Amino acid sequence: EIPKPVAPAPDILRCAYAELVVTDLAKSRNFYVDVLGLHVSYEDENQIYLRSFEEFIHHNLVLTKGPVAALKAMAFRVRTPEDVDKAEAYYQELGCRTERRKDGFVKGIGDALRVEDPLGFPYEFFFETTHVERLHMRYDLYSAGELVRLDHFNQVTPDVPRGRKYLEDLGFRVTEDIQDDEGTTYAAWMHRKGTVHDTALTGGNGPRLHHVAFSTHEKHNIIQICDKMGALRISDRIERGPGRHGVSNAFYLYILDPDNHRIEIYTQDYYTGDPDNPTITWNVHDNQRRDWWGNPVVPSWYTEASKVLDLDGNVQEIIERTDDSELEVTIGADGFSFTRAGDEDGSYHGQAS
Amino acid sequence: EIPKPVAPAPDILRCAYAELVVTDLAKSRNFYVDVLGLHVSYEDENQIYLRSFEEFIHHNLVLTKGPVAALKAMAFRVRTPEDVDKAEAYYQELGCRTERRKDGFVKGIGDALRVEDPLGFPYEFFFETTHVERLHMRYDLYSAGELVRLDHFNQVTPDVPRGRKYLEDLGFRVTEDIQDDEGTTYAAWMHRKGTVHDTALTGGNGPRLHHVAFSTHEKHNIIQICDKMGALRISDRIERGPGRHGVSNAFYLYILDPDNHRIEIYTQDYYTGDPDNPTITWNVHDNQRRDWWGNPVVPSWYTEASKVLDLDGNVQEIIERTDDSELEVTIGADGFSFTRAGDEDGSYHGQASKG
Amino acid sequence: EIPKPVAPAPDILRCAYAELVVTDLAKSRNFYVDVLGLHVSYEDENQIYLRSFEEFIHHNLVLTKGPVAALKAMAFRVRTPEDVDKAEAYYQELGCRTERRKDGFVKGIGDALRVEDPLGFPYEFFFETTHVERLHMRYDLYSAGELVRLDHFNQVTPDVPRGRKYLEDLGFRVTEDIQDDEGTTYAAWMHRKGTVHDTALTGGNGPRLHHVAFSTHEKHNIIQICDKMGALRISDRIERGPGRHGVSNAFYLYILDPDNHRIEIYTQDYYTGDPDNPTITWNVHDNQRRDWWGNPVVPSWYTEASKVLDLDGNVQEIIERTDDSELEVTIGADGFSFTRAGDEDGSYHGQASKGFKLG
Amino acid sequence: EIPKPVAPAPDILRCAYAELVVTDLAKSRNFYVDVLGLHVSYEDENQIYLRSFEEFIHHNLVLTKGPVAALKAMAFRVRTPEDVDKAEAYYQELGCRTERRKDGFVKGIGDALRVEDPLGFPYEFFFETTHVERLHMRYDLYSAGELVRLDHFNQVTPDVPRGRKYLEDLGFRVTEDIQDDEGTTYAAWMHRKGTVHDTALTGGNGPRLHHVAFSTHEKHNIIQICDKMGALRISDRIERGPGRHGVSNAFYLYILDPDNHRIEIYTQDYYTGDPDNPTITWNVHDNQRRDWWGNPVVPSWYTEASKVLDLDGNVQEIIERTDDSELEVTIGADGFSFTRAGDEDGSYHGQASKGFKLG
Ligand SMILES: [Ca+2]
Ligand SMILES: [Cl-]
Ligand SMILES: [Cl-]
Ligand SMILES: [Cl-]
Ligand SMILES: [Cl-]
Ligand SMILES: [Co+2]
Ligand SMILES: [Co+2]
Ligand SMILES: [Co+2]
Ligand SMILES: [Co+2]
Repeated sequence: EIPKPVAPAPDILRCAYAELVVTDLAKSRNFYVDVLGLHVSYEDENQIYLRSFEEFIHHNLVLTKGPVAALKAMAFRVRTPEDVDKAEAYYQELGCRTERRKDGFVKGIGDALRVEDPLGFPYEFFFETTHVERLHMRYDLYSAGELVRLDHFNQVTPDVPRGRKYLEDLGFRVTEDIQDDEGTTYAAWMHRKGTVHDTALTGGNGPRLHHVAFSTHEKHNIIQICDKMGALRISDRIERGPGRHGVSNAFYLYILDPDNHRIEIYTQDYYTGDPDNPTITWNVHDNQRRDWWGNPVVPSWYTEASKVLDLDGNVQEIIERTDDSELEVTIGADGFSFTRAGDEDGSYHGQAS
Repeated sequence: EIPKPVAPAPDILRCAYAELVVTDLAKSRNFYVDVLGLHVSYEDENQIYLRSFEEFIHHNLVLTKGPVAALKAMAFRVRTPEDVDKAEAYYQELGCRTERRKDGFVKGIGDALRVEDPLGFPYEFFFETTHVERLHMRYDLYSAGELVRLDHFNQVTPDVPRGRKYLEDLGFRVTEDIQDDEGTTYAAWMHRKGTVHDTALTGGNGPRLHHVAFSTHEKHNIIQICDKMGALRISDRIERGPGRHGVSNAFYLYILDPDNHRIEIYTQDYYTGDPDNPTITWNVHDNQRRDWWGNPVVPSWYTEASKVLDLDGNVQEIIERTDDSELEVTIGADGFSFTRAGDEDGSYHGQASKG
Repeated sequence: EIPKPVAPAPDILRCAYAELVVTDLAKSRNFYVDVLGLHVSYEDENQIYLRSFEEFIHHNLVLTKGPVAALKAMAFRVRTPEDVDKAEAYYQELGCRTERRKDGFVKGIGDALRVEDPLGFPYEFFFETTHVERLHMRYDLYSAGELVRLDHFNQVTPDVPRGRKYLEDLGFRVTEDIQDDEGTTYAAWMHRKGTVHDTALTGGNGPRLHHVAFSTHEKHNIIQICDKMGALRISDRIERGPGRHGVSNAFYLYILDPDNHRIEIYTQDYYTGDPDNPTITWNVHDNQRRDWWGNPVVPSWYTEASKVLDLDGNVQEIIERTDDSELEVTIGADGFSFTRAGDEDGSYHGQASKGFKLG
Repeated sequence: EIPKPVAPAPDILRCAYAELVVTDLAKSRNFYVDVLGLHVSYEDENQIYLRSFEEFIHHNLVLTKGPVAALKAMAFRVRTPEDVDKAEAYYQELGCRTERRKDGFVKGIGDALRVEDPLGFPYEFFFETTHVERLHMRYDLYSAGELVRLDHFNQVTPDVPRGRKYLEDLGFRVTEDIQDDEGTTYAAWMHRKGTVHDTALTGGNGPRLHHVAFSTHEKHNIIQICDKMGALRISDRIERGPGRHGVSNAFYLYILDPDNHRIEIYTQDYYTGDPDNPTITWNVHDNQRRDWWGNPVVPSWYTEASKVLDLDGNVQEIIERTDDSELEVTIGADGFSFTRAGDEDGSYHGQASKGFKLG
């Protein structure tokens, strides 16, 4: 019921950066630079611009001081300058509020379009960006926990099929999803760049930003982040993991920044660039779907997420999911999960694993 | 309370092997050989003798068919044949039951002494053992989850200070322990070979065997064991982990064999061979003591453990711990743990960490 | 001098598979299945079809028994069935010999076009392929040296700029290259799928196939391949490495199969999918350009490569390189290389790095 | 030829530290601290005291400014204060020169004995040492290339059996060695702490110090050291490696400090603490004995090593090896090596492996 525009979709290359509003810039800096080791592309007293080890565009993350912590923009790079015009015509046809700035919203981005998308998320589309030193061989700077690329976003929205069709029309291809036999969709993963995803939809009250994910080269780099957080006596900011995912097959960790923005560290998913890439559907009751090793998913992972802003910088009103809750059907009083389909041995009932 | 003998202690080198009684030899073989990739030194219809990738002695694990799953013997190798005579005299002086066989209790071990020790555990001391092909460079056999050495045992016993003193007289050096501010000791780790431990004491009803631990080379080898168990749809046999330990600083995993015998996979602890190796004491309420990342310890890890047999093959009676329970004081209804000492933020009241 | 056709280029997704002719199918099976752990999708007395751990198309490697070991086809998957028609019209405009088979040349591929390309290489274009079980979570099968994807081909050709221009018109984008200060190009890397490359051109007498490359997840997986070859006492089949590449930044190893076909194992290069991805040009005398740690490149790496076949199955005639030789200008008696540009300290004159001369 | 004393040998725990004389303290600091990431326990204008990630004694490496770069002392820790007295009586009975300092030779060491041992090496024995913060869980400091322990020394001496017997009488057990079928020993490895070695003897002119070795946790840590040296454009200081050893089975790398002192990075050898630990003998012509993958050993590895000092601080005179040279018999012009014993295929005659010859 989000209508497909007659205007052609912009050609989206990949997720590129997120602008997060933070309440204490210095404490956010400590987390993203001193703990996590992201690289400074620019900073002043209002903003810090950060990039990953292998990036050549200006930044992957912008931290902006503001009164209420929230996602301000999730940005996708498009293939040509003309694609920003296409994005503008496309969202205007969808009836969405748009704002175009020929010189960008943040430093190091040129001509850019921000929109309040049909799911209430602040999307940005741009092509032009200031190139910086690509640090991919700067092993003199490489951290034991080095974050090497921006991998994806993950959005909480109440109606997953409705959002999925809209992103499919935008050219995103679904690689994996979670469903049940009654026909409810709980989550979907979709891509442009030929990894498992550039964004994903998690069923829940929204719009809220569930997480931003960075990749590492190897699994030991993720381990090191946990080990460092232990040494810094901030292990209470490790929310979930480390683990192996079922969906995506990636090794992963979820941690919480000082404003409780959730960051995923992620590595070693698989190639999805062929247009007939096989789509994998998991049953919501399969206890290996989210953590392959069957470790339980903490309730906060399902219930907590970041606010998102509209184009005026005000928090978007939240719409409550009416479809079945993944939390309730798996770990709630009436929920259940299995290790082996149809086997009570290794099943969990009204209880997590 | 357990007196120090006048007789000299045997010079113990290291933990060497465990004999575990198992109820179904085929299912146990499938776990230890097919799932975990241990190497068969010998087998027949009653027993399977298994060794790790870098071992040269006959075995690190003997699976013996029997009617009740249990630990039958935890064996330590001693430095010389005369040390087996010393062990016998030492345990005689302690008034323990002993049994000595010049040709061994299990295949590939020679002159051996088994004892019912003062804590009710079946200990074996031996020197003589049949050498086998050391597979340490057999990369044609190397598994992505390869188990490379036997590292330690861990014993459940009701009174940790009492056991600790006895193990110290026997020559084990305590490297780390867990205590509280009220005089209670909850666990201790102690060594002969220059790693964090060869055995360890966990406070609880006992004697029971908490686990046997094998090492891997690298952390990714432990991750692969988890990944393989997922692919085999036996992830319900992963009990706890993977994680980083606080105590020992080792990367770890606990899994359960077909008879619920607990196996730890362990890697990358530190050198303890100097005699003034600094001893580390953790507070029982420190939520980074067991898992450094603050992940919760499932109650089964505290409550479940394997039976142990006496020298007649009968199960040892269980004596209940009267000291405070590590489970109850940390994750029970009146339990408590902290992330930072004295900080309410990141503390847990009456429940386990991580929500 | 290869002109840009008026006909549209086919939309190529990625490299997909190679067909290698092998002389002893059993010995080749031992290497690829028993030593390297590739997964069999089909086999019989004549061919063995193999795939990597994360693949869903039918195969990444076909071993075909034949009298003369050679590359028979390097295959690229195209985006749609109609792109096979575009490939056909494109190479016909180029004046190249083509052959179309609606039911494929090898099992598990459908409608396919093979061509003798302007550099003399047998390229295949196809869309249709038989899907197989994607083994990406089959950790019960996973080996300590697991090969997880097909990454690229590497082609030996005498005139690199000529070939580079042709591949650019086909839609490949150059990511890295090696040149000198007086305008000679020694090598170029170029991509479709958003890694450093799907194919690459190495200056030398050609056409010859330099190597086929497979990926691993981690660097330790590459180390294990070496360790296993030592245990199997075939360490003489380790040609070069393991190392860190300069060009591509990937961890690597080169090994030789029973017919001397060269296989590279490769991991952890970077993303190139943005259309203004910065190109990187290295100086040929930079001793960190091929091995970042400065380890010497063995001369066989420069001189030895596989024969390639035409569409009749006959060996393509070799044409000699007339531009300067990378081997000669870096490690030959009149060559040189440097660690730091302009610094005599850490420079090597008339010999390779680390203290060896050429055998 | 070196008699076993009647006096009892001191009980040696392990290698503990080396004192190296360096010519430019700031340049040496840049290598050991900025490049390699060792942790500073103390420094002033004359010395730098350094320790590894998991150490609790004061240091593993003392860098001492002086006019001539050299090993000044290889230090072993003993089990008790009374073992220092035993060391003094033991070496006095061997007829060696000894010097005892109740408050140490270097800061953070207490009562210490230095000796000119029968092979001309400056050994120190001590028990007392200042404990420092053990940084084994300080993951806030941990480097991608972190050196976690001091593992061993390696000594160049002309007569290996002569030195091996003396070290055996001192309590070291030989774990592996290299010999040929004609009675020559080329190298021996020997331990106290239950790893492959605490010291080792390499046949050549001596006394000279071949290297000091530090361990890492994982193989990727050694890879990162290489990668960092590339990024710092000091790849010319990577001498040999990275590799898998045959002898010791450890993953390894050799690098060269500013005064050319050789440092090995090392990981994942095996347990040797049992008294009947099987002793492994490799043949000197086995091309997998030093590098398991068959990579050639550069001539500098055989010919270059650090000077060692006597107790007066003067350089020890070098005695020439008369036994056969490992270089000459393996990679020399009349050399030979094999991949598979008894197989001509994969054998090397008068040259090194993998296409190289002596520079
Ligand atoms: Ca001979
Ligand atoms: Cl998940
Ligand atoms: Cl624990
Ligand atoms: Cl290269
Ligand atoms: Cl060596
Ligand atoms: Co995610
Ligand atoms: Co344990
Ligand atoms: Co290549
Ligand atoms: Co060494």
